[PDB]
Amino acid sequence: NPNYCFAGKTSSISDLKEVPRKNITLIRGLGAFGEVYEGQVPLQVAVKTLPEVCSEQDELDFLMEALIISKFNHQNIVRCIGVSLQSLPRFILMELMAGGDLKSFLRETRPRPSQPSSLAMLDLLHVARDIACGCQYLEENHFIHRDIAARNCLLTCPGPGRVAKIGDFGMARDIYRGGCAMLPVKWMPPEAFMEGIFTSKTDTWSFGVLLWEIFSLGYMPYPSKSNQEVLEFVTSGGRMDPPKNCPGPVYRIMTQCWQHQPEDRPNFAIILERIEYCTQDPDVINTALPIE
Ligand SMILES: C[C@@H](Oc1cc(-c2cnn(C3CCNCC3)c2)cnc1N)c1c(Cl)ccc(F)c1Cl
Repeated sequence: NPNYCFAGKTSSISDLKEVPRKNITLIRGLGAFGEVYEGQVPLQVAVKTLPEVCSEQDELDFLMEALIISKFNHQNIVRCIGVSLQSLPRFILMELMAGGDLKSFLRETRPRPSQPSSLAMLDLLHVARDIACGCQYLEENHFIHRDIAARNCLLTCPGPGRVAKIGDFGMARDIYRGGCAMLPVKWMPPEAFMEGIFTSKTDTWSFGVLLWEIFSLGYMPYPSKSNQEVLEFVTSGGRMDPPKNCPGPVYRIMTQCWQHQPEDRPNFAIILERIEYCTQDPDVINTALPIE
């Protein structure tokens, strides 16, 4: 059984909370490798499954995922309730995030003539703050996520009291121990996709892209550009334009996250400070989002 180290503390498969399989009931499904279900332990959970038809590396990958999420402890990182590894198919049990992933949420909850006031600027700033808080936790514990993106964040509920959390750590899992075409190039800084150099400032760049995703209400970054076109564009100093109706102060946080030199990019303490200032500024939060 592989070991995992986080914050200088080492854990093993023996440290995972094994929940008896008889206590777990699948309720309903919720494309990638494996399925996800809503389940009950009652305690409502999301259940990630490992296909019984998998390789040894798929097994090790699944195990490492369990170890990684079980060792985080922060309000903006999805909780792991436990695992069921002693029966097949193997399960990882997670906090049920009823709002689903952030990208889907943004696309489905866009303001529309039918839902004219579904979202406001403050909703978006709160999501940004939530994920930046999770990112700050990761930074201060020296963990590099490597794929901070809307598709990897989840919401606790659809409604106004929603909290956003980081939910998928597959890329970090892969690196901890795929192909070029699967690399999240549109979320990666130049030194990452060029030299394979990752630091805390890697996630700062990606967070800038997430911010663009949030304020675009769920558009794919770099509209109309392929991965290689983005690589060349960003390497040459190109950056995305502001999302439709994006307040200047918010776009300015994006452009600071996308500084070419990692040393010139803000850490997450500074990002949080700037997001908070935006939330205080009436001219920002009184700005109307586009209606489709
Ligand atoms: C592994 C899986 O986990 C969950 C998915 C979901 C989820 C996905 N979709 N939905 C919908 C269920 C029906 N109502 C709308 C949301 C809920 C909730 N909690 C989870 N822990 C997951 C998925 Cl599927 C996508 C992105 C993520 F970051 C994660 Cl971590």
